[PDB]
This record gives sequence, C-alpha cells and structure tokens, in this order.
Amino acid sequence: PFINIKLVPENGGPTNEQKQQLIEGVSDLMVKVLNKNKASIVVIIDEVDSNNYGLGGESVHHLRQK
Amino acid sequence: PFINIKLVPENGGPTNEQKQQLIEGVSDLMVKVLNKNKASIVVIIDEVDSNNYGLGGESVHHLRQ
Amino acid sequence: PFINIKLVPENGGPTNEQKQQLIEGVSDLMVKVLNKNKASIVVIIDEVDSNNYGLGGESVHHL
Amino acid sequence: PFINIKLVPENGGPTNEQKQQLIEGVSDLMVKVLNKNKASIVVIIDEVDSNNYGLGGESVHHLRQK
Amino acid sequence: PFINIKLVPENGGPTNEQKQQLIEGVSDLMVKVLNKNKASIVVIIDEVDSNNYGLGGESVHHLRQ
Amino acid sequence: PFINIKLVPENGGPTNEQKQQLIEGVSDLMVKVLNKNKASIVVIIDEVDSNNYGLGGESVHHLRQKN
Repeated sequence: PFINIKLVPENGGPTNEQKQQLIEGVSDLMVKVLNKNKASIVVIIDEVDSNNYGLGGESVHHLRQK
Repeated sequence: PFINIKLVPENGGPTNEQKQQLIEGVSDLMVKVLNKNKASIVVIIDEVDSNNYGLGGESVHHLRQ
Repeated sequence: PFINIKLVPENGGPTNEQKQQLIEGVSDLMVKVLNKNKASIVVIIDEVDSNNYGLGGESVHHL
Repeated sequence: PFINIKLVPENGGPTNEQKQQLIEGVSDLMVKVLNKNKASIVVIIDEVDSNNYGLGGESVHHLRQK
Repeated sequence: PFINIKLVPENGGPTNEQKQQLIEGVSDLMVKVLNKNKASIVVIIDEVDSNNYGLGGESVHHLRQ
Repeated sequence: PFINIKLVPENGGPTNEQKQQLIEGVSDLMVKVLNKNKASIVVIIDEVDSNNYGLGGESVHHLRQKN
C-alpha cells in the first residue's frame, strides 16, 4: 500500500522523530485494520508551506493570523 | 491535513466498515501525534486493481498468485 | 502546470459537461493568475466513492 | 473536495498573494459548479523546480530557453 | 521510490500485459539511472476516464472527436 | 499522460542530467508501449527527504544506516 500525508509545519514540528511516529503509526494501522503486509507499506510525508495550503478558500497562513 | 491511502482490494475487502476504521485511525493518529485539528483532516482511499499496482517490478496480481 | 481535483459524486453530479466546466474553469484560472501556457495545462478529476472519502474522521457516506 | 496544483515558479511568481488567488479561485469554482461545501475545500500548491518537471520529454528549464 | 502513472484508456489499452510492461519499464529505468533498489519500487497506474482528463482546457473525450 | 516520480536523494544525486534521463526515459516508455503523444506527456519528479519517506514502517534515513 501507499500512504501520502500532506501537512503544514507547526511550532518547529513535525520533528524527524514525529515523522517516524507517523510512518510507523500509519503502517501499523494498515496491518491492524486490513492485515496488510507492513514490509511493503510506503509512506511519504509532504510538508506544505502555510502559504501553499488552502482550506475553505483561504490559506493556512491567513487563517493562523487570526 | 490531507491523507491519501492507495491500496489493492482483496478478499471482498476493504469493507465500508474497514474503510471507516482507516479514516478514523489516520485522523486520530494525526490528532495524537501532532495535535492536528481532526475537523480539518481529509482522507481519501483509492482502490487500485491488482494488475495496476506494482512492487519490485511485478504486479500485485502475479505476486498473489 | 498540473491540477488534480478529487471529489465525491452526488445528485448525479458531476456530469460530463460539468467535468468540462471544471477543466475550463481551472485552466482559465492559471492563465489569468499566472499567465501560464494554457496548452500545457493538465487537469485530472477523480471521483471518490462516498465511503472512501473522509472529513473530520467520518466518511462522506456517514455525513 | 481536494485540489492539488503543481507548477514551476517563474519570474518571481506565484507570490503569496497569487497563491491566495489560486486558493480562492479554485474554491469558488467548486461552489459555482457543484455547490460543494466551501469550508471543506482543501487546496495544496506544489512548486516544482524547472529541472524536475518534464513536458514532451524535455525539462521546463530548457524549454524556457527557446 | 514511488512512481504514479495516470493515463486515459483507448482501443482496449492498456492491457494487463501492457500494464506489466509499464511496471517493469519504469522499475528498470530507476535501477539503470540511480541504481535504486528494485524491491522497493512501487508503481501505480491510474486509468482516467477521457471525460475526466483535460489538456489545454479541453477534455480528452472532446479532443478526440 | 502524467507521471509523478517520488524518490529520496542520495550521494550527490539525482543530478539535473539524471532527472533529465528520467523525464526522457519515462516519456519514451509511454510512446513505446501505448504510442501516447510525446508532447502531451507531463512528468514531475519530487525529491523527498530521507526522514519524510518510509518503507516497512521505518524512515529511509533509518534504513540507510544499514548497508
């Protein structure tokens, strides 16, 4: 399986350790819910600049300014 | 955040219930690991034919048989 | 440029005409905001089953 | 709805303001065509290096020289 | 590495055999260029409806009479 | 068509030359197998940090510790 996680950096996060927590976490979910083969699980975390992420028609940067 | 899960169906699954468990599990994981706002977490699960998914150069179809 | 639009179908939407509207709408947006090469714009619309799309931890089907 | 836009930066663009126009425009198009929940609209803009984007078998870094 | 190929079906293609060819093709390409590990190469082929694919602001279905 | 390639950089690579080889390689592959139109082929190569890519539940940074 392939899992793509796209998020916006926040408070110096996520750290390398946190990305690892996500990688292992997401992979374990697939195994627990679908009994998938963890060995073949690929995960990619994309960090999007607050200015390149939009929700509701506004950027995350513009939203955090509130 | 946005999470895209791509997987190959098998054994009549994943059922709609298993899909619900994946959405919940990924969303809770984000909230738990990075204190994300579950309300904004979007998840999309794509199901790929076994003849369309390759690993190591072989199709999942040939790998399962 | 490349634009990927993922949505969950509903009420018989989107029809093939509405998909074309999205393709034209997005393509004209890039040329108007960035003056990008209209002829190099690639758009792909993906229709996601209500049970496969989640928002707030719940599937669109549930919502 | 989710919209991913991948482009190659050019002449200083897109600026944070132009990115907002893309996020706004995209979100308005989804509402005008299918009346989707505007608040649930997620938009991600990825800027690709001109040496990492190909078209017609050639990189954008080269095509811009023609 | 992960490779995603999105295309529009036509005249019955791509066949399961042609999909296999794309998987082996892309996979071998990675090994030859960056000597990447074959076993870790994941390939996903998405087949996009001609009414769902647009180029130059025209759907592939309309761009084919 | 559209081809997205996601890989993790390593040992001074991939260079622009190698990225160009990937663009041409994938493009030729599409032309050879499905006679797809070259001009319409879009390829985007993404370079993922070794800490952002996982396989088997371990980041690539970790996997690369072992030869």
